[PDB]
Amino acid sequence: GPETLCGAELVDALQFVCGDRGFYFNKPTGYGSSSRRAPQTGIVDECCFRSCDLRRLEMYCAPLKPAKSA
Repeated sequence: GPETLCGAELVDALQFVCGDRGFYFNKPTGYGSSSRRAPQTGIVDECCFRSCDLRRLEMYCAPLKPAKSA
């Protein structure tokens, strides 16, 4: 929700969600082929205003064997 996870904080969030286990960023991107048009919400914005976290983000951290609609 409305709390700015920016720079270090967004890395920290993404790292605990996937990072240390796995990763593939959605910068403001969509996986495989979709452009900087915030398709999969858009990491930068979803983090640095919307709190990218454990139940808000994993869908664009690494959706692997752990894959979730949050």
